[PDB]
Amino acid sequence: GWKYFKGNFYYFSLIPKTWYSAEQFCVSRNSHLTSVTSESEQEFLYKTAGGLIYWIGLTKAGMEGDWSWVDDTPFNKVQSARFWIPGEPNDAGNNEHCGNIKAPSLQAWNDAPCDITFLFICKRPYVP
Ligand SMILES: CO[C@H]1O[C@H](CO)[C@@H](O)[C@H](O)[C@H]1NC(C)=O
Ligand SMILES: [Ca+2]
Repeated sequence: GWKYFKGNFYYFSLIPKTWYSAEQFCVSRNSHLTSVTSESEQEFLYKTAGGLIYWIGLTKAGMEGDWSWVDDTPFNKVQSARFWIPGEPNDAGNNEHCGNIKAPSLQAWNDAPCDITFLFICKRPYVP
């Protein structure tokens, strides 16, 4: 049940997993938890999510706790600012080092604890 959008296939899971178990599942299917690199991709993702919470490829990297994409897409702090829910990321309990799609809006992302289980979204490139 992979959905096709702009050169990539996407898997919206039916089973919830911790952030890392999710990523491992994605990697087992030749994919990664999804990156988000445009307004149109964000829109495709939150709309397809239909108001449910899905882990995406957001996770912390380096000593500074900068956000990064697990698929190694460079994280663009400037261009991604409009994608977080107002007030996020907020590192609640100093233990929110992974990110999910939460609100059905362009401002969709929340940081949550990595060990919480949620549905998840894998992204796999199509290579002709
Ligand atoms: C009450 O905390 C929840 O909502 C806040 C924003 O109010 C979020 O910042 C926070 O991450 C989220 N917690 C979880 C576990 O998802
Ligand atoms: Ca948060």
